[PDB]
Parts: sequence; C-alpha cells; structure tokens
Amino acid sequence: EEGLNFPTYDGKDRVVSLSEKNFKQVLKKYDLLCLYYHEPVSSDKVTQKQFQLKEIVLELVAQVLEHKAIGFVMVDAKKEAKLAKKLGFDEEGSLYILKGDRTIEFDGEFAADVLVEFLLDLIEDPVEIISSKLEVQAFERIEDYIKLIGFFKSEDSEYYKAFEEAAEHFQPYIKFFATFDKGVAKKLSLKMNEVDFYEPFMDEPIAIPNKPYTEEELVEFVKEHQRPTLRRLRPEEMFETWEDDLNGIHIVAFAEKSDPDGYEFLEILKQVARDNTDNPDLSILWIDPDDFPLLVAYWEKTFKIDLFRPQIGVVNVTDADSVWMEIPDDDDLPTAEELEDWIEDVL
Amino acid sequence: NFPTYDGKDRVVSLSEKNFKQVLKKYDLLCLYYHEPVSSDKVTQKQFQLKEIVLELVAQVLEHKAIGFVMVDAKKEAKLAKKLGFDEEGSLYILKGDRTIEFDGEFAADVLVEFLLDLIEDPVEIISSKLEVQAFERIEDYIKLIGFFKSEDSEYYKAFEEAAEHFQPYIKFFATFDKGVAKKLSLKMNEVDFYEPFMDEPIAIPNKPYTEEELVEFVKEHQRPTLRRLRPEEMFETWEDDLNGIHIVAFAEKSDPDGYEFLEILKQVARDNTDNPDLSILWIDPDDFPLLVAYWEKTFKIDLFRPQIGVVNVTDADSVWMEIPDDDDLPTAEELEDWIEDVLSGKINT
Ligand SMILES: [Ca+2]
Ligand SMILES: [Ca+2]
Ligand SMILES: [Ca+2]
Ligand SMILES: [Ca+2]
Ligand SMILES: [Ca+2]
Ligand SMILES: [Ca+2]
Ligand SMILES: [Ca+2]
Ligand SMILES: [Ca+2]
Ligand SMILES: [Ca+2]
Ligand SMILES: [Ca+2]
Ligand SMILES: [Ca+2]
Ligand SMILES: [Ca+2]
Ligand SMILES: [Ca+2]
Ligand SMILES: [Ca+2]
Ligand SMILES: [Ca+2]
Ligand SMILES: [Ca+2]
Ligand SMILES: [Ca+2]
Ligand SMILES: [Ca+2]
Ligand SMILES: [Ca+2]
Ligand SMILES: [Ca+2]
Ligand SMILES: [Ca+2]
Ligand SMILES: [Ca+2]
Ligand SMILES: [Ca+2]
Ligand SMILES: [Ca+2]
Ligand SMILES: [Ca+2]
Ligand SMILES: [Ca+2]
Ligand SMILES: [Ca+2]
Ligand SMILES: [Ca+2]
Ligand SMILES: [Ca+2]
Ligand SMILES: [Ca+2]
Ligand SMILES: [Ca+2]
Ligand SMILES: [Ca+2]
Ligand SMILES: [Ca+2]
Ligand SMILES: [Ca+2]
Ligand SMILES: [Ca+2]
Ligand SMILES: [Ca+2]
Ligand SMILES: [Ca+2]
Repeated sequence: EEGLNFPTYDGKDRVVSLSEKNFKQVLKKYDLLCLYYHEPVSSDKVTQKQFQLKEIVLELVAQVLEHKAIGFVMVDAKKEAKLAKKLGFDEEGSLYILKGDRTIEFDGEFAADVLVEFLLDLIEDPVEIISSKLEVQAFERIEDYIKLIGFFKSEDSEYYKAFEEAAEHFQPYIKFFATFDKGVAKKLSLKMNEVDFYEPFMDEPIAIPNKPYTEEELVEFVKEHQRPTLRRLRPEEMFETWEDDLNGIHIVAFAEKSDPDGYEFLEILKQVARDNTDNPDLSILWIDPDDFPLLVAYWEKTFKIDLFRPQIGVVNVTDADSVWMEIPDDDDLPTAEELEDWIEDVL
Repeated sequence: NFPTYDGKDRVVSLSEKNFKQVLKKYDLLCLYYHEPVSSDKVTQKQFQLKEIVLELVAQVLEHKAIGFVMVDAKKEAKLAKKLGFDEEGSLYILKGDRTIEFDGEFAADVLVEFLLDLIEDPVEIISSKLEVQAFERIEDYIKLIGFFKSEDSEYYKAFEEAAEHFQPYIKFFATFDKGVAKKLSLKMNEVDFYEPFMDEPIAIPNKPYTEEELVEFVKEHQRPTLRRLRPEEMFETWEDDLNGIHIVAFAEKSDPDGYEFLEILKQVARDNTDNPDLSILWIDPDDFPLLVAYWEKTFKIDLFRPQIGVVNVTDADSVWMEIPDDDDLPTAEELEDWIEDVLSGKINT
C-alpha cells in the first residue's frame, strides 16, 4: 500500500450505473452529484479493463468523500441518451458535477487524489472575501491562475450577488475574490462595484468596462478572455486544456519551477507572454514535469528531448509530432527575442 | 498516455552472491528492505501491492538504468548488515558510494519524481540574476549556498560531497561570481545555512569547511522550528517525533485563510526558532487529499479552515486549539501561549 493510514477500498458498492427513473431520487441524496458520462463499454477485453480501473478510482473517491455527501454514478451515453441530453452531457469521458442548478465539468487526470482535491474545492463557495493585509498578500501572490477581484459595499449588495453568481460558472478553475473594505479597495485601485481581471503572468489587470455589471456581463467578459497567453497544464485540467488547441497545435514549454534553470526559463517565457499578450492566436502551454512524473519517460521518448533541462517546442495534437528549439545548455538559455523569433516562424 | 504495467518481471529478490553483479548493472540501485514474507495472506498480499508499485516505477525508469531489487531482512540479514539497512519498510538507494533512504508515500508518481531528482547532481550553480532570484524564493526547504573560486577548488568539492549526504532533501547551491556573493553577502569559502521560513541565514563558523564540518553542522540543525510535511518524506518526518507528539498545523496555502494562518505561524517560528523542544509540522491538505477524510474523522476538525493542534503518535489522539473562525485567527502571542502550554504539558492528549 502507500503507507500508514492511506485509505483502502472497502469493497462496498457506492458507484452504480444510473438510469433516468432513479435520477431525481439519487439527486436528492447528496450535496453534490458526480456523473461519469461514458461511452458504452466494449465487450472487448482491453477496454473493459480500462473502464474498470476508472470505476475503481470513482469507488475510492466515493468512499473518502462519503461523509461530505458527494454521490458518484455512471451514465451510459447510448442507453441513457435522453437523460444525458436533458442534462446537456455531450462529451464522453468527462465527469459532470451537479452543484445546485449549476453544472461543472471535470476533464483531467482520472486519479483518486486528483479528483478528491478538485472536489474539495468545488464543495466550498467560489468567492473568497479579502479583508486583512495577509489576505491581500495572498491574493497578490496568485500568478498562474486567472483571478478576478471586485469592490462592493457588503455581502447584501446585489452587485456582489451578481459577481458571486458569475463566479459559480467557472468554479473552481477561475478564482473570484471580493472585498468590502475601503482600505483594500484603495490599495488594489478598485472603485465601487468595479471588477479587475488578472490574466496569468501579467503585471497589470484589466478593469472590466461599464460598471456596474450583471451576471451575464461578467460571464461574457471572462469567456472572451478565458484563454491566457501563457497557461499552465494542471493534472485536473490536462485534457480540457489539451483539447483546447489552436489550429491543431500547441506551443509546449517544459519548465521545472523548483529547478533554478526551470525557474529561469519560465521567467523568460513570462516576458514573451507579456510582449504578445494581445495575440489571440498565441497560447503557450507551460508544463512542469513535477506535476506529471509518470509522463516524463513518455515525453522524452516521444519528443526526443531531455526533461532535466527546460524545453520549448510545437506539438501537433493529431499524431503527437513535434519540432523543438535547440537548447543544449540551460546556462545559455535563449533571450525573449530569440524565443520570439523562433516562435514567430511557428505562427 | 499514462503508462500501465506490462506484466514483465523487473523487480526480483536480491541475494548476496548476486549483489555485486546486480550493482554493476545499473546507474542507480534501489533496494526495498522488507520484513520476511510469511506464510500468511497476512499478508503476502500487502507486500505484492508494494511490489506492483515498484514494478511500474522500474518500467518507466527502465531507459534510465534504474534498478529495483528486494532484500529479505531475514534471509539476507548479513548483506543487510553490510549495507547498513536497519529500517523495515524503507527503500534504500545506492548512488555511487552513498546510500539514500526513501521513507515516504509509496506511490509510483511520488517515487519517480523523487528518483528523477536523485539522479541529477546535488549542487546547483547560481550565476544569473534569475538564478539568484530562484534561490531566494526557496522558502520551505533547508538550503545552503557557498561562494568558491571555481569547480576545481577543494573547498567546493568538500561542499559538493557534503551535499551528497542529504540529497535530495536538503538543497545545496554554489556560486563562483563575486557579484552573486556580494548580493548574498558571502565571503570566499563561506557557506550560509538557511533554516526554512527564517529571514536570516546562519554563516557556518570556521571556514573553510571539510566534508565532515558541513555534514555535522547540518545534522545539528536538521530539524527546523517550522517544517513542512512532504509526501516523499512523510514517514521519515512523522517518525521524528518529540516526546511522542507532533504539533500539527493544517494550512491550505492556496486558500487565503490558510495562507493567512501560515504567515502567523512563521512569525511564531521566527520568535521561537532557538527552542530545541519546538518543531511545528505544517501540513497542506492539498498534498494529502486522500488523508483528509481520515484526518477530519480522527481529529474531529474542519480542514476547510486552518487548524493547529498536538497529535499523539501512539494512538493518533489529539487536542486542538479553538479557532472556530478563520476571520478571527489567533495572534502570534496567542499561538505562543497555546504552544507553550502544550510544551509544558498544560495541554495534553
Ligand atoms: Ca460499482
Ligand atoms: Ca460541452
Ligand atoms: Ca498522485
Ligand atoms: Ca488546487
Ligand atoms: Ca480549499
Ligand atoms: Ca475566507
Ligand atoms: Ca446561484
Ligand atoms: Ca482601477
Ligand atoms: Ca501586479
Ligand atoms: Ca454594465
Ligand atoms: Ca475530454
Ligand atoms: Ca471538455
Ligand atoms: Ca480540438
Ligand atoms: Ca538544473
Ligand atoms: Ca493575453
Ligand atoms: Ca509534484
Ligand atoms: Ca523535481
Ligand atoms: Ca542556468
Ligand atoms: Ca546563446
Ligand atoms: Ca516481481
Ligand atoms: Ca536506520
Ligand atoms: Ca519508516
Ligand atoms: Ca529535477
Ligand atoms: Ca543549473
Ligand atoms: Ca562523490
Ligand atoms: Ca554574511
Ligand atoms: Ca574549518
Ligand atoms: Ca527512516
Ligand atoms: Ca477559505
Ligand atoms: Ca515572543
Ligand atoms: Ca530553529
Ligand atoms: Ca495538489
Ligand atoms: Ca485545494
Ligand atoms: Ca481570514
Ligand atoms: Ca482572540
Ligand atoms: Ca509570548
Ligand atoms: Ca489519550
């Protein structure tokens, strides 16, 4: 096993296949209902096995999250097409979570620990209130996440409630914050009912025009600015991000942040991102090898690169074919301009 | 594209006749020192699960010549005595003349990430502006940096060899630039010791240093006042208890309230950094999501908020400081008073 006190599956059957007749009944039982929308299982032997692993994973997650009332069911895409269409499920292999009237999609690494950490954040309220100095400091240190902060009069303000409702659309991928403190608003240059949008790795936020905002206005603004120029590949978002390719390719950059050379290369990448942040056709994918250790060998074999050093290249999402910038020495890293010139030819 | 075990048998039991012949085969040799397998499902099974993990790691690290063997504590007690294996359940790694112990979460991804860092050279060279910046932003790791003339200096080589003792748990850095040394206030052959979450380093006395001087100084300062529980170090850290108890503080750093509480904890740690009876264990729930349910049930606490308490390592029993509101966090002084009462047995389990 993994160690002392790591949980083991108790054989109990908490995750079963869901039919439409029992939906409204199953839905009442839990705080959150997670539905694994899958394609009908082959008889084939090797897919049946690959599916069983996923259920085993869901079973373990259901066990450890039982006390927090999160239910897990499976939905056959073919046999239960009617239920799926009514709930709006159309992507197979995705885990849909029903939280109130809202629907959140999980499309990342199908592991027990990844799912649990993800769901634990999803349970809570999407908006964090920033009041103290250390809380302001906490907000300021968020770098690789899309974050929004608004200044409102109080929690009873209708303008805050609209901001809160908009936050529910993107939970927990995009972080929403709110303050009712004039001191904090002054420091963050926020006017009453004004909301600032922070793109990852950018120095200055964008004030959303024409305040105050309705729920729809905020959702629309975020959706139009939802793809950062430099975005990080996270295990809980990996397939969602990878399927969000631009013209069939990804500009992939490997950088181990804990490694001084990786940190070095990432900082140069940030500058490249800032210089071309207004390019809608450009989105650089930052992958920290430490977040995907079991894919390191695969990446080094497929991309023919050494992941002990920072790398950047262009990956074709159809056949996993790529060309990589020649960086044999991480003490002779390319400048922002040299990266840009190499990138410029890619576009 | 995540790998699955292909069924091949790469992890076998190692005997002493074949130790020499196996050691020559790999760049790194990992030996799982285990208790004797019994004639019970009591459990040959538990063991096999651990072997399955080792098999998957052996598969994905095959191209890098990383070997994995198993050492029976009974049948190979003499080899074990020769190699200095004495802890049951620990994974020992032979890197050249050195022996490194792994004593953390026995998972494939955890092991691979750990071993990948262990393969590389222990000392990172800090030269550029961004590299200096990279070193400075290291907060929760014990780190050392020294200023030397060059890589050919015997004083650097002593520093490098000393780094091999603690790889990859303690980070060693070196610079040969007077510009970096002036920024970091380093004199020639001087080495600064940075305790986690402290504002100021400690200049190791009596420079220059031999390998022995550095190793022994680190050993004397190897348990930080505020230390983080890491998956790859969790059991090593947990077994390093003081009087049967750990002062455990849960703080989700990504959460502003958890970040808030952690900063207060740093203040308490800095103010009481010279207390040898004090070592606070910081646990970020995001690093152990599969232990959240266990913790909430056993400790009777809400891990959606920052918590701090004293946990008894024998029966996992604990009492927790009352922080019902994370917008009314205790001050640094209130934390000290509560901690002092724990250390003085005024608050026990
Ligand atoms: Ca089942
Ligand atoms: Ca859709
Ligand atoms: Ca994992
Ligand atoms: Ca997270
Ligand atoms: Ca949380
Ligand atoms: Ca809060
Ligand atoms: Ca709502
Ligand atoms: Ca403004
Ligand atoms: Ca800024
Ligand atoms: Ca408006
Ligand atoms: Ca998908
Ligand atoms: Ca998707
Ligand atoms: Ca696509
Ligand atoms: Ca490096
Ligand atoms: Ca942009
Ligand atoms: Ca990691
Ligand atoms: Ca690493
Ligand atoms: Ca470098
Ligand atoms: Ca060059
Ligand atoms: Ca075997
Ligand atoms: Ca020992
Ligand atoms: Ca141990
Ligand atoms: Ca590394
Ligand atoms: Ca380096
Ligand atoms: Ca050596
Ligand atoms: Ca000094
Ligand atoms: Ca000396
Ligand atoms: Ca140990
Ligand atoms: Ca919170
Ligand atoms: Ca004091
Ligand atoms: Ca100390
Ligand atoms: Ca995590
Ligand atoms: Ca979290
Ligand atoms: Ca707070
Ligand atoms: Ca108080
Ligand atoms: Ca005091
Ligand atoms: Ca007791």
